[PDB]
Amino acid sequence: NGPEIMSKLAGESESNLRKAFEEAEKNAPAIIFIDELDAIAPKREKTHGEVERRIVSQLLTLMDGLKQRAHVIVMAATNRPNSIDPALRRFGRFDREVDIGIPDATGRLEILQIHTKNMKLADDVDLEQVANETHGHVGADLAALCSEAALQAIRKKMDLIDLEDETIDAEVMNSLAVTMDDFRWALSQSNPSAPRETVVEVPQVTWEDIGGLEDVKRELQELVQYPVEHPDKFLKFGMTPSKGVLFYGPPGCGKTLLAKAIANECQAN
Amino acid sequence: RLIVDEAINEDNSVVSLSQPKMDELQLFRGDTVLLKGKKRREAVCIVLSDDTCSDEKIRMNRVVRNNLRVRLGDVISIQPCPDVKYGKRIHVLPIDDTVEGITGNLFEVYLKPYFLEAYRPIRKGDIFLVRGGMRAVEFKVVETDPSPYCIVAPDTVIHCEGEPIKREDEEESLNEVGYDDIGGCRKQLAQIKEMVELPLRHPALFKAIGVKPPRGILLYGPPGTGKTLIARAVANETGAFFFLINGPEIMSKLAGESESNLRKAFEEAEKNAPAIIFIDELDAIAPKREKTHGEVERRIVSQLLTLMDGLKQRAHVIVMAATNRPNSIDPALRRFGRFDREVDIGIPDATGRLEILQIHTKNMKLADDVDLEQVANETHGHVGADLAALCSEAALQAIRKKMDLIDLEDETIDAEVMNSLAVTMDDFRWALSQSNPSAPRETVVEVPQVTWEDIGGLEDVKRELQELVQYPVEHPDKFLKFGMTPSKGVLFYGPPGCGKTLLAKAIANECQANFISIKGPELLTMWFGESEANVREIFDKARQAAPCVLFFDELDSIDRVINQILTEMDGMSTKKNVFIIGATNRPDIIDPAILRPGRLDQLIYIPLPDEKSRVAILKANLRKSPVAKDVDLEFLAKMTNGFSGADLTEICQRACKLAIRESIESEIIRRDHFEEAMRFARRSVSDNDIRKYEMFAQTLQ
Amino acid sequence: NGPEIMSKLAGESESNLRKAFEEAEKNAPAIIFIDELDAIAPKREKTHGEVERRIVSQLLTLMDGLKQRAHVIVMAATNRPNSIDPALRRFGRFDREVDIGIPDATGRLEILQIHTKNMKLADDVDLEQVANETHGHVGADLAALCSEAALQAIRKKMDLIDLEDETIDAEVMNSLAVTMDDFRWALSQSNPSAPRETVVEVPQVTWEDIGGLEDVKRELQELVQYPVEHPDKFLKFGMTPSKGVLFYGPPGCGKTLLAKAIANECQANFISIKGPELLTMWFGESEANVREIFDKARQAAPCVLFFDELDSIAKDRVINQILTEMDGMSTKKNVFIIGATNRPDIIDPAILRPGRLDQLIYIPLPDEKSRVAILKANLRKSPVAKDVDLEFLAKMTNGFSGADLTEICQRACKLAIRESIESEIIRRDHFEEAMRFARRSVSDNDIRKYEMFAQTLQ
Ligand SMILES: Nc1ncnc2c1ncn2[C@@H]1O[C@H](COP(=O)(O)OP(=O)(O)O)[C@@H](O)[C@H]1O
Repeated sequence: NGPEIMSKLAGESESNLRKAFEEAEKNAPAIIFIDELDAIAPKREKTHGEVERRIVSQLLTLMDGLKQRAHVIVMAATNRPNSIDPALRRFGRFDREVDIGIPDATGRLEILQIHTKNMKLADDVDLEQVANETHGHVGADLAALCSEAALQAIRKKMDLIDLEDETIDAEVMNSLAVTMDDFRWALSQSNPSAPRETVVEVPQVTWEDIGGLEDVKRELQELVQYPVEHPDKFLKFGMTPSKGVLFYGPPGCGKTLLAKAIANECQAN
Repeated sequence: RLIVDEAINEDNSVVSLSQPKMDELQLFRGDTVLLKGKKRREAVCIVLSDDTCSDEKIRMNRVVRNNLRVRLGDVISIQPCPDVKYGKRIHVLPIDDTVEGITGNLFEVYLKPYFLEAYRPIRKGDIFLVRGGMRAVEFKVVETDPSPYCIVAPDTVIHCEGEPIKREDEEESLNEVGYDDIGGCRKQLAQIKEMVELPLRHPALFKAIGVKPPRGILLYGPPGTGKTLIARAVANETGAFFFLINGPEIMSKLAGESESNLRKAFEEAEKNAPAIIFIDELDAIAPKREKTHGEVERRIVSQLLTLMDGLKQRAHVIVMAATNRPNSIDPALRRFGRFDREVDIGIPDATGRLEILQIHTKNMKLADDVDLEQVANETHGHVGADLAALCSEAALQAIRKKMDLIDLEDETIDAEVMNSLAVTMDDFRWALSQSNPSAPRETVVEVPQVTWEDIGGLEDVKRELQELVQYPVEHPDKFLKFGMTPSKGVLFYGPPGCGKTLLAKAIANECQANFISIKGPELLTMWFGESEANVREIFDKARQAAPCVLFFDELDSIDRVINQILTEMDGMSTKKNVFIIGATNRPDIIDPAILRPGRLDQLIYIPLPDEKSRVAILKANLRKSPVAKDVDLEFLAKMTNGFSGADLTEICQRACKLAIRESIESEIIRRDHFEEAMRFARRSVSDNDIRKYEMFAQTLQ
Repeated sequence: NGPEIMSKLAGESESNLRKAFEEAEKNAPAIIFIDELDAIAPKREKTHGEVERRIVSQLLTLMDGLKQRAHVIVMAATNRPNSIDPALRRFGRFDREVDIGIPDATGRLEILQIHTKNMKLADDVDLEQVANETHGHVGADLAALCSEAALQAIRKKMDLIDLEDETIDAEVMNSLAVTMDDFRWALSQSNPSAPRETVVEVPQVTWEDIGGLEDVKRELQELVQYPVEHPDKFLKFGMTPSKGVLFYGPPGCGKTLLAKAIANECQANFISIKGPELLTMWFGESEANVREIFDKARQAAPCVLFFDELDSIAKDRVINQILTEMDGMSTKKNVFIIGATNRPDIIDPAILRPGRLDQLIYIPLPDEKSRVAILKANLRKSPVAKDVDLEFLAKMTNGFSGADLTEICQRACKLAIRESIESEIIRRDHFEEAMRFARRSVSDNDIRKYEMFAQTLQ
């Protein structure tokens, strides 16, 4: 992690990087992880110093300690990639990029399912309506939500009964279960700290997924899913597909939902 | 008697002999001859008909260059070889450093495709290799049962030893890249090849001639486009010493000993003369701005700025440089007595990325299903570094398609089943489906491919332009014979989408100048971002793309940019064979200060195309596929009153989309769609502008 | 050198500097050379530390370090005179500030003869074919091109002839030469890295090169000669001459040419500033640059400043700053500043008062006989015979300026070279081609709108 690397004095922070690289280069294969790269590697004059430069310089070049016979591999994690140095992002030093992003509500269903394997939920809850209103929240916030839901459930018991002693009472908490208004009470705290950014999502509206009204259908469905099975047929009869289409007319007609149904039809984001 | 040049044709034991060189030592096409060599080498090679090279300078492989063990590029005689003999019983052994863990008897499965039907003339103890599946093998002959110069015969057999021989430092390694291994820009690599080759030829020349060496070569440009390996490649091509100087390793150490590290590296560089040294990422070294907080980074730009001049100049060593942006470097290094003439290789074009594919096809062991010109199609704006990453991802998906599901491994690692495995077409599509647009999308510098035959119509304006772009650069002496100078500015105006952007490729493809496509919106983003230093830098590295042409369109959007193009056109490049296109659609709203003589002044109105011109443009639009000629093209141009080339392309595009619509709506061609496109509701043509453009023409009168 | 100060750490760099200066003082008389002093002494927000203040410390004392007993003398040399602090510009420390500037064409040619006495140009070499067009290139660049022209010569030998050995044969060096194609290939190399700073040069063209407005010629000749030929007769009357005259009318009439002729009369330096580069400096807020170019014009004595396109800034901060810092009335320096424009109507009225640019004189279209004399001088530009007369070419071109006739005769010359090299393996036809094309793209309706502002002065 970045802050214990940058916490030490100059000189031995480089030796901290040395042990952090080749403590496990002899343990091939191994994984290293230098998370929150905004805190350790920006490109700013805000960092009015040189120890951060001496940290990130030779880090980006002694991640090349794989001499085509080692098996060192690095996962990189940060908040926003624009604040990362681009010469750090230069190929060879760092090649390619992917985003985990924000989970969707459909994915929130199974993160709420697989986080609740231990808490022994009761049959009164349904878990579907729980994942709907929490759009724009990270899965760590949902883990927090069910965590203090369990803490609220064990809070109204186990001390009001005065079952507190030095030994735990496993049978009481095993008989205990979380319930629906516990999730309502968990919703009643400051959960939206994961902010409202842009969202990627797999759509579900399908009332008019096949195109528009009249021949808008027959141009829209070809334009949005005939390339994904037939790419070469367009070049075989001559030229590229279209680049973009215009939507214009009276506002609020469901055209925004129509594009959602278009993306739902082609099974794309 | 004969000099070595670089050859595209990679088949070894092949001499690319010129036809006047045939009768001097009695050479024939199918036959092979002996060569001279340092420390008494013999090279044997069959004749390739290559007359466009010199008689003495003959294009050869880098593998026969490595076979010669010459430094490189030196003069060697040819002995004729009338004592050719095929023979048998040639023991062939590999080398250990090439063996990356390839299991067992690789002898027959690599030798037999290499040896069948080639009849390749092979000396004793020579070096040669194959490539395929990210590694294949080098073979060296231990002994020959005939003469020490020998020829592969079909009855030649080997002992399948299974034990490679210990390597030597005398041989130049084959992972050490060469001139043909880099395929970014051939003429620019020629510029960096004979830029500084005279120390690479002879250090005693500059120890004996008072001409100063070209002191310091800098390759700015796209991020990491083989530039470190370009310096490594020319270091291998001179055969001199090289050691890499990492940019961030200067900032690795603390203050004081990082100076000692860099200075002692520079001193042992001088100790190891003849040599070339290279520093990457000088923007990490010298970003001399207000962003240079502290003082030890000023200490870092010091002693480099000392040892530029602290070169003894009796010491003949050469420094090499690369970065991303030239203006990001500290500006005290631009002048003379500092870093010398600099260049950008830039983003490679379609042919250059095709060549980086063919140098990457060699070590793939690929099947004939793939052609990779389709990969060369949509690779616009994509660095060949990312293309090599894409080829690596293709190989990884190929070894993820099979052999991780065939499961022929517990600890055994069979590379032969990996070579029988091959990358395929949809594997290349899937490799294209990963993060290829990580390369930045800037304007492209490319030698054009669209010819003058692809545009028909306005032959008088075309004759004027064919005069303008060729007769100054054919006859400048006839221009200045009568006391006159060639012009540089031309005017393009009229209705948009007529094909004026389309002819900009052809006007540079005909005279074989370079093309740069300068467009208004990214100049507007540079103007809003106040990065006009980037605008004069793209102008200047267009000027060092000589011979070139400057196509700029939609100039009515500008207000600083017009003032700075008037500044930079004052220092025009008359003898660099450049020309400037001024193009717009609304010429009236621009200021009339630009139309003065000495500036962009040669006024030609560009009209909307005529009916035969529309037939030619429609024909060139339908040349991308076999289109049936059952529909007459003049009737397609009959109803077109003001339908420009953009209108023609969208009409034929609508015909193509409706044709493929009815092609794939069937349950699991030309005439009906052309009649539908001619007889649809829309006729969207701006027709009012013809009267005011003729009003402008009558204003010129 | 400045990087040798920045070579080692602080303190011991100072000691090496001092010890170098007592051994310079022990080697009296002596010269001490320092360059990149802007890198030594900047006064901006690049003060990211204090060691730079430590290194200008004791240097500023050692300019006072001699007590008229040490014979030594400084030599400071950094390109930007504005990027230094005024602490280094203090009197008694650095008094004699002098420029160098880009060489003139008469200087570029002798640069080419003093850098050819070693590598020995061949018989086809004249060096004026290179010296004419090399504006924007410095003598370091010219030495670079002569060096790598010698390199392109040296690729022709020792490998194509294969007389190579360890010791270089100097006899084949003596037989070696350099060609026209070698020199234009050298010119085709990446020369233009020398910047686009404005040029200072003595002009060699005068009123045998232009014809037109001979009374204005004689009046400006009097105004630039008799103030500097007889300043004592102005002392006899006690008042100074005014050194500002306004030019207005149709553009492209040769306002640059008359400025070169009037600078050739005084054999003065020709400096020609114009609109777009000072707008580029103004958009970056760099009025110190235009103050600097006017100041180095003031030590370009004698000089004549040419300046045009007032109307781009007449409608603005730029005229305000240059009107404030044009008031350094150094009329005794043999300097001269002029104002050219196309439209004198939209100029600010803070110019017509005295003490500045004063004399408003109209610059009309050239006369037909004047353009006959212009083309008569321009037979070097474009030779004309008398099978068709020059005045016969001026029968219907009364509303054409000098740039207009220049571009149409250049079009006729382009047609001449075209139809000369049309034949697959000289004057009258192309002049009739010029006469038979009916182009009239010149604003001829501005005559009365110029005349109303002329008769406003009346
Ligand atoms: N035009 C090209 N020719 C050959 N190789 C190239 C080219 N462009 C990019 N590459 C490849 O891209 C990689 C990155 O280039 P470079 O910056 O030299 O590498 P590094 O930073 O690892 O030293 C290199 O391994 C090189 O092989």
